[PDB]
Amino acid sequence: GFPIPDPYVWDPSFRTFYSIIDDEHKTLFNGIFHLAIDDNADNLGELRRCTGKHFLNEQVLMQASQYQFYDEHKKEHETFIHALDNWKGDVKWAKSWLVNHIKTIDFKYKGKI
Amino acid sequence: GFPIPDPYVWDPSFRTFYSIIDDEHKTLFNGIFHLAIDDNADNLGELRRCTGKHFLNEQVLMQASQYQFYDEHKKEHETFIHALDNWKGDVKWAKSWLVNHIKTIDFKYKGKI
Amino acid sequence: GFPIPDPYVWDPSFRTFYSIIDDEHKTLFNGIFHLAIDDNADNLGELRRCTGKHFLNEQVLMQASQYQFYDEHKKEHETFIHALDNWKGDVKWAKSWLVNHIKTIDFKYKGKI
Amino acid sequence: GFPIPDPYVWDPSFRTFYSIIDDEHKTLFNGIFHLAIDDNADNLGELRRCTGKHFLNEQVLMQASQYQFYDEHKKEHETFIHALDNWKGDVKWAKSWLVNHIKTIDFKYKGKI
Amino acid sequence: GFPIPDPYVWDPSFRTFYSIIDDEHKTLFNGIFHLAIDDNADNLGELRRCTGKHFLNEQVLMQASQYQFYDEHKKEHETFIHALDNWKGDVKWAKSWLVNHIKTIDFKYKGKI
Amino acid sequence: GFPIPDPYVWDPSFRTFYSIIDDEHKTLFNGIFHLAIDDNADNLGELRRCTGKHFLNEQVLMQASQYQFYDEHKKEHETFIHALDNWKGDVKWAKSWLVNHIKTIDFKYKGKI
Amino acid sequence: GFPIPDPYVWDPSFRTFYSIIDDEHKTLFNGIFHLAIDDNADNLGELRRCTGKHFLNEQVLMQASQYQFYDEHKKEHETFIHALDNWKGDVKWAKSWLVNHIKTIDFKYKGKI
Amino acid sequence: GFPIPDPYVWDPSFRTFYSIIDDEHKTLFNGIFHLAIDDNADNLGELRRCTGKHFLNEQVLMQASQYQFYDEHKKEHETFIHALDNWKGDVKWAKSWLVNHIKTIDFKYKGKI
Ligand SMILES: [Cl-]
Ligand SMILES: [Cl-]
Ligand SMILES: [Cl-]
Ligand SMILES: [Cl-]
Ligand SMILES: [Cl-]
Ligand SMILES: [Cl-]
Ligand SMILES: [Cl-]
Ligand SMILES: [Cl-]
Repeated sequence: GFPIPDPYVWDPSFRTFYSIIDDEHKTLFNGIFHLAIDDNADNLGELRRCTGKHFLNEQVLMQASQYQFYDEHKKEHETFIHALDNWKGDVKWAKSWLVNHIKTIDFKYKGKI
Repeated sequence: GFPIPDPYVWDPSFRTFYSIIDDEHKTLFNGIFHLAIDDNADNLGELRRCTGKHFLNEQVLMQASQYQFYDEHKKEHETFIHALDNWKGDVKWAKSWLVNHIKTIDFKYKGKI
Repeated sequence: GFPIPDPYVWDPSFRTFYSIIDDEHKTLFNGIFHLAIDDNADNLGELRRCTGKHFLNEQVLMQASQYQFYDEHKKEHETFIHALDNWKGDVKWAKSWLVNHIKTIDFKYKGKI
Repeated sequence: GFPIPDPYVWDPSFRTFYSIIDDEHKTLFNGIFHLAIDDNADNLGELRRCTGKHFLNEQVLMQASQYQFYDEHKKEHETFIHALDNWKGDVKWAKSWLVNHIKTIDFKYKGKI
Repeated sequence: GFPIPDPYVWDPSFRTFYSIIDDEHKTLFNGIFHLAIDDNADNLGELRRCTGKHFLNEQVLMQASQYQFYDEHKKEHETFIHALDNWKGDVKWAKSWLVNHIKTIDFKYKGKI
Repeated sequence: GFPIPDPYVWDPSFRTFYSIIDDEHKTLFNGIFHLAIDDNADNLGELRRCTGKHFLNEQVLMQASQYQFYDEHKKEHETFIHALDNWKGDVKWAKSWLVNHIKTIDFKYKGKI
Repeated sequence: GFPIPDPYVWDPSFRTFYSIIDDEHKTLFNGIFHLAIDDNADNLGELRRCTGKHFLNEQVLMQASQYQFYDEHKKEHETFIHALDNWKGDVKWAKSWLVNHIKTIDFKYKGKI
Repeated sequence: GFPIPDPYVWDPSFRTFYSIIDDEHKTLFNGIFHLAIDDNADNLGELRRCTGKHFLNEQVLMQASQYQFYDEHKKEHETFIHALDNWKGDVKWAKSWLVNHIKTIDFKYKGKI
């Protein structure tokens, strides 16, 4: 139930306070931004790379402090990846998925990892 | 059967002689100290992060030398984490758990990792 | 002479083919994007952090293969940092500086680092 | 101007939001805590090690994003190290130095490294 | 169906644009090159080591971005390692296996890792 | 069937040509050397630490090039660790076990890792 | 005085017994191989990248054990880099320089790093 | 003043309580042990590599906590390296130098790094 940024770009309200994580989030917004303009293989691949890399890195930082809610978080990550690997062109869904994942799921680890 | 420090702060008698481990132990004492003053979600979270991170790191150092009693040690770690993840406000228990874990369990790896 | 993206966001034409670098570049465009909306300390600070980090990381990568034109490149980096640290509110110049630095200066290290 | 903690221990108001930094800061408070009780070589050594390590690590993190006020910060660090290396037993000064260094100098790098 | 280089050495048409991967690929060509001249134990071992190392490293980089087609790729890697470990002297097969693997299988991860 | 050095110390005939491995092997001879003079808990602990660490490190290097005979090698390592963790005082057996392990089992990975 | 490989490719007689180094050397031979066929910017770039990286990595390894003849070695590296950066098309000189650098200069660090 | 071990081998009395350091110290005793038997280039080089690496590594550990007596310690290291690089065969001096360096100079950093 959060606003979908237009243009679809990362903004400080999505800040987790983990500099590296925030920078990775910036890439995810950009990847979706282009996918909305030109929904092709190249743009999907850019997003897919940045997404797989971010999710893995974020998982590693969560594991570094044995984050209590890692298991549920990882399943969320898997659902988005699955959606990108069986891409049906729903850019609006992806836009809202990333917004909600960061503000509701990623925010849960604030001060815990 | 060891005395519970008052104020609850790390002291040299808890020294394992592994500088990094000793520095991480200092954070667990500080975490329980505040939890005892204000037993809220923020302080539990600080203790939780430091505890999850310390246990993981300490486990990595033990596995680096294939510590003989790694398994039983890891089981102790799991018990405290589980207690913190199902916190019922028994600070006195946590205070004694940490003191005893370090002096009886952690001290077992002295010179072995 | 290169067109200035509007909205000011990274796009594939800026690709250096170095995954890490391209992702860091996406963060610089986003930094300038918000600076253009609200020219305040927080927005400049975000850009300043990402810029300082990216330039250093890029320099380290260039140094890793003893990049031939490292010195000239470093001097360019210093100028942007200096501008950011003696900020006068010229967002138009910053937008132009980044676009031209990546496409003429960064592109020069393609296949050399 | 800030209150000197009693007992002299780290607390959440000193939070910089960098987990490694906050954890290292906890070790410095503890180091000074014991110095005040027993002003001896061993207690000074513990603080000296934790202080030398923390300052170096924090400096490296500031350098990682080419922190704008690194030089002034480094000069502050050298002043404290110098006092520790030419110790005259002024624990009251040390207690105040650390409190003020974190809240006025360290707090300056928030969101920039 | 690609041409088998003669002499059997790495050339720019095999470029993946990942510097470290391309440099490891150069060692595989050199390995097969000598096995073709003197199909003995020492040359098989040199190739085996560089192949074992490259496949592992490439696999790590693929996992770094959770490469979508990692499983089928690892199965390919396994097939060649299996061949090298039960070596019967079919140099011509090894020559075409490497050429085809890089150009059809490795090329699939371009821009994805 | 190799000679058992007397004094029990590492010598160049044990060289694998991997500087770090050779250095770790030197610690193993020294550990057994003292265990022969004073077969106590401290000396067994020293050897055990260096042994667990060397075996893990050596296993990591073997895995780095997916060493062909890793499995059988690891089984040998486990046998010596098991003997140290269920120590019955057979110093002569440990002396010959190490000498033979390096010269017949470790030597197998020469040029392959 | 050493024979110049033809085709110009690395061979076991150039082995230093350092896995990483030898693998890097293989890239240098391949780089000069193509330069000899087509003396252009891309081929010189590929060799320049690999040469800069190798020389740096080798220097780091030499420094790791504080190699006694590091200075004389570094000077030789600078001479080759200088040549590549002020390229005049003398592929024959480059072929001979690399062969002789490895067999007379690199071989000097055998067993010392 | 300290007794020179015979056989010249590391023993527990030389313990600094830093695992890595202690293991590296074991390689230095072994290096000198063989030099005393056969004072040749191969034995001097083994010791030299080990000594150079140990000294550098120990210096890196000292610097990590900005060890207070780092300069005086580095000067000692250089003294020994110089002797090894201008070797005149005084094994007796070398045996005494290492023993005294560890027990008087190295011991000074106990609990400080
Ligand atoms: Cl995200
Ligand atoms: Cl603990
Ligand atoms: Cl840039
Ligand atoms: Cl501080
Ligand atoms: Cl390949
Ligand atoms: Cl062994
Ligand atoms: Cl070379
Ligand atoms: Cl020493």
